[PDB]
Parts: sequence; structure tokens; C-alpha cells
Amino acid sequence: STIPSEIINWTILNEIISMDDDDSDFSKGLIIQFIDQAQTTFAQMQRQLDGEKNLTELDNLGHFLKGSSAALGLQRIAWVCERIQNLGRKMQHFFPNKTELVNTLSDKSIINGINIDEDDEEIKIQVDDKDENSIYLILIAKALNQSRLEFKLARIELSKYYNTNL
Amino acid sequence: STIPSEIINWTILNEIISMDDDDSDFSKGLIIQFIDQAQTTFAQMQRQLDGEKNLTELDNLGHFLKGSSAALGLQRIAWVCERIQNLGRKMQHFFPNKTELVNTLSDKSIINGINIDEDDEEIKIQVDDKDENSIYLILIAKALNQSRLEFKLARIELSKYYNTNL
Repeated sequence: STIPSEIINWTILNEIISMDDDDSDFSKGLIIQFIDQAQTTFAQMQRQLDGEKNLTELDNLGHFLKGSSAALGLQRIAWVCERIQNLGRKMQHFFPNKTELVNTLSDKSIINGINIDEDDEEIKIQVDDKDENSIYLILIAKALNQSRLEFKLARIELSKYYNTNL
Repeated sequence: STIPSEIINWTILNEIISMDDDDSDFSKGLIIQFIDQAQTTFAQMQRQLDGEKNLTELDNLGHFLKGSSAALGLQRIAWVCERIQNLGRKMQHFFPNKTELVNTLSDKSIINGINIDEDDEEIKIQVDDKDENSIYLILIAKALNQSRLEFKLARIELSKYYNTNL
């Protein structure tokens, strides 16, 4: 609920876009690089959740994507990556439901015509009275599902701007 | 000149620094990461100028550093990188003297005390009559020396902000 309400911070992205005047494919190249890095990072995160379940690896991957997404003005993705980090460090103990987070959008009309659950992965972590990490891993799984939605929403908005499917 | 007159675009960098609230060393870490990459990129550019003199590789190195510097609000570095790129594609055919560029600075108290030629490398490219890449390599050499000054200026401003040696 301190999640930014807009998908794109235009005062950041417009500064990147300024540089397309002397390099026509510049901003679009950075976006295409980001979309590739985010898909690789989400797959790496999912594998941690499904395997070694290393909270420190999940913290590091979250850090990497927070930096990339913030720099391009994709502030809602950056915020969720920040949550994944602080859950991996055990500094936070809660993560909101999709409904709450989707309701914070400044233009709610963007989720009309899409299934906001389409990219969800099943949460496959069994609860444990003994493993002290199960609750954190559950919350990161939820946060990773949110990340995937926010990534989709960003791609829809960026696609409209560039007039092509990104 | 079209070179920005401030070393730091604070409206960009402040957005990045907004995220130190739940991750106290976030922005400082990105800047340390940039300073490391920048020093490596200047070295590789110098190796090209001194070695195989590949204009396309100089274009790629300029592209990379333009992306990293723009994203952190280091707008004078980004501008010079955009020149290097355009010189390497032979779309521009000139680059100004250090004097004209330094005089665009909105605060000239920062160069009080520094030798603006301190970090220059000698231009060791000969004006060959037959090679049409020759003038462009000289201009990129000249631009690399400006980049080195702009980099030092950025490190001074950022060090004063974070209150430590960066």
C-alpha cells in the first residue's frame, strides 16, 4: 500500500526517451534487454522456490531486478522486488493479496480484458513447524506471482507507447 | 552547446535514492558499481584507440556507458558518450574543445583547483591521408579525454553528497 499507483514513472522514462533523438533505437533497446533479463530472473527465482530454497539467492536476484526496473521507471516492479528482498532477509513478515495491490492502480482500466491470474505458479511449499523458512518462502512465492503480473502490466503499457508487442 | 549544464540530474537520481528507505545502501551500491564499470569501459576504449582502432567496438562501448550513466542521472557523461557513438558511426564530424564544454557548467567553483587536463591520455593516432577513419579516431580520442574529466567531476559531486570517497 506504499506501492506506487502508476505502472510507469514518466519523469524517469521521458529522460531515457530524450536520448532517442540521437540514437533512434536507444530506449527500445534497453526495454528489450530488460524484458529478457526479467524472464531469466523469474525462472531463476522459481527454481530456488522449487529446489534449494536459498533465501540469500532470492535476496540477490531481487536486488538485481530492483535496480534494473527502477532505472527504467518501472516502479511497481521495483517495489515488489524490494519486498522479495526484505522477505529473503527476514526483515518483513507479510505480503498483501493481489486484490489489494491491483486496487492501488491509478488507471484501473488496464486490467479489463486480462486474466490477472494467468501467469501464477502453484505455491508448492509445504508448511513446516520445524523449518524456520517455510513462511518466508511462501510469502516470496506470492510476491513472485505478483511480480509476474506487474511485469505483464508494464509490457502492455510499454507496447502501447512503442506501438509494437514487446 | 547542447551539453547539460549540471553534472547531476537530481530529479532522476532522487528517484533512485527514494529506495534507500527499505534498503539503506541501495543507491550508493549502484554508484559504486557504475564507477567500476566506467573505469573498465574507459580502459577498453583506450585499448581500441591504441590497438585495432575498431570504430564499431567504440560505438558499442559508448552505447553501454550512455545507458548506465543516463539511468543514474549523470547527464554530462551520457552526452559525451552519445557523441562518441555518433562519431564512431560517422554521423558527426566534430567535437568541441575542453574549454567550451567546461564553460557551460552552471557552477564553475568545482573546477577551481583541478587541472582539467590531469587525466588526459596522449592522442597517438596519426593523421593518415589515406585512412578516412583517422579524423574520427582523433575526435573520439578527444571525446574520451572529456569523458574522463566529466567522470571525475561526477565523482566529486557524488562524494560530497554521500560524504565519503567514491
